[PDB]
Amino acid sequence: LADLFPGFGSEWINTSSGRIFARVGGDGPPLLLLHGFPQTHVMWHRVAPKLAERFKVIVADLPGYGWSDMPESDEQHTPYTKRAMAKQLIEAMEQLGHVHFALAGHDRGARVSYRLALDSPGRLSKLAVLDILPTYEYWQRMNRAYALKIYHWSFLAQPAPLPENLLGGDPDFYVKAKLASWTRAGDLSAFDPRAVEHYRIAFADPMRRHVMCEDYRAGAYADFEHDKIDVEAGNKIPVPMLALWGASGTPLDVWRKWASDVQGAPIESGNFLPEEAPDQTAEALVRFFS
Amino acid sequence: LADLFPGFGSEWINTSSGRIFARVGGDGPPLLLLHGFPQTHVMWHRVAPKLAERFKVIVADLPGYGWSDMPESDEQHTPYTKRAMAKQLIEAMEQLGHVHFALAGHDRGARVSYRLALDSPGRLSKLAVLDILPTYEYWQRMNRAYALKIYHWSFLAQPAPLPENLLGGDPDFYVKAKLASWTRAGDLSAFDPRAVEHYRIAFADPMRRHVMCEDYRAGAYADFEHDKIDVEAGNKIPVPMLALWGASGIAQSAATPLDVWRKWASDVQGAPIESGNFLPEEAPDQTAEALVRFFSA
Ligand SMILES: [Ca+2]
Ligand SMILES: [Cl-]
Ligand SMILES: [Cl-]
Repeated sequence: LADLFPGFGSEWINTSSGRIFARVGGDGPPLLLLHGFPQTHVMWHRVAPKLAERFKVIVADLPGYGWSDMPESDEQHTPYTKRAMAKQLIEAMEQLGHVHFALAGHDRGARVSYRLALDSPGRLSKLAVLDILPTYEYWQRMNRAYALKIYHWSFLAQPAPLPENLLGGDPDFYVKAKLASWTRAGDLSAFDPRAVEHYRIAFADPMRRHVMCEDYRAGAYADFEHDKIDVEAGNKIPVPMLALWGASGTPLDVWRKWASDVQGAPIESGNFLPEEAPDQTAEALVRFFS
Repeated sequence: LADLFPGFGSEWINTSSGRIFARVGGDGPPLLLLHGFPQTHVMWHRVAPKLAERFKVIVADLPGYGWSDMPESDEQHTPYTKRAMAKQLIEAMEQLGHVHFALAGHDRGARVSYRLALDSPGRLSKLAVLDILPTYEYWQRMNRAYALKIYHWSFLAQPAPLPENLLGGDPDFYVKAKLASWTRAGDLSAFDPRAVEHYRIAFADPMRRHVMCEDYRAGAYADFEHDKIDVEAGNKIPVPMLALWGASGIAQSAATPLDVWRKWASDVQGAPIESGNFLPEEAPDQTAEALVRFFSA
């Protein structure tokens, strides 16, 4: 497995739920970067250097993903809910002395991020969310067309062991197919092969696949109900925010229902912005967080 | 594999789209029985002998299923659309000299059956649909709750090879868990083990799994569109119809099924039966009786 973060250290950070792995580089204001599915912290490798020109950049594996430890789940999927993941990453950040920080997330990491902002806004200076709408909004949309497009939201959320059993036969196919599927190009040409190797090795472990299914189970159930409470309360995130999304993968209208200070923009890309459009993404983030 | 229809003959019936395999028994008015997913004709094994006391019963494997031939599909999944399957079965019945016949279908076969009724009502004297609502009705309702409860409609409809590959590592496990899951009790006790073996052997063939995915791809696309035309146009089936469904099955999970069917059909009766989604196996005596009574009247 290649080292894709020149000038970054490697830390295991203790929490009450298990270790969080991160790569850590730069100096200046702290900025936490959170990946999504079916990826690891490595997805930030094309943008984390430009950010580390200005910031102390902490590139963390989500609870249960990558090299982070895997807390034991329960019947309500609790450690893999975005509320619980957020709490665990807040504890991790406190081990480094960071109690007020900038945050950018992608895909499931973006879900952690906006949930963290909703639950504990005082922890964040500024928030960026990449390639998502709120969980609740995806579910509200979920008609025929959306059920076909984002079938994995319902498939991965099926009770165990249904998706686990299917995934075990040829996991390398499935993960590579998802990576390719969600890009504009429809192939793996947007990704560094060494990055793809990281994602494949993680996905090859049954215990890591189980976590991903627990994440999607939470997304179907507790995450949705948590979001529904905020929508019904009319709670909006107060933290200055940026929404970026791949134009092939409005979203600003949606976010304005969830956040009182939000700017954003499409970038021509599929759903892997930091790898498909690294310069544009790095530039939008540096300019937003600076 | 066991012979579950002791005394019935066989037929391998030619059509323009490939052979249809059927068991044939009894004597009297003609009655075609059409299985669904993930089954074969053998699902009728507990009701067909009773029906054969009153009817000439034709128990057919759907196009692409069981021992029927597998036509090569195309980009629109055409041979596995219900419209094309219905045309194919009409041709098979004409080979037997049946141009006007009774029809009962279960699950995908039921979907063949109502589409047949909408496209070619002259072919049918009476129609029974078991364990279903129209395809259009399932997609119209597909919100979060339903997407989570009937995930396989969207999973199996993903572009090839995604479901095919997922299914190839341990196909037995998947099919057996579906058979059990869809019953009232959640286990395989409602099935004759010999029937289950027919189902598992079918599912063990990758070509047969491909067909099942093409069937669901058609269900997501052309079948939905065909249905949409009918319901937007206000077309109803004029053929006298019976709708039966298991009280624990999905047709009733967020619908009143008779109310739904009355929107699609101008002369429909029906009832629930205490069962999951496999009526002819879970409640064979009740199902047999309801079918004999409806088709005999
Ligand atoms: Ca002939
Ligand atoms: Cl620590
Ligand atoms: Cl019975």
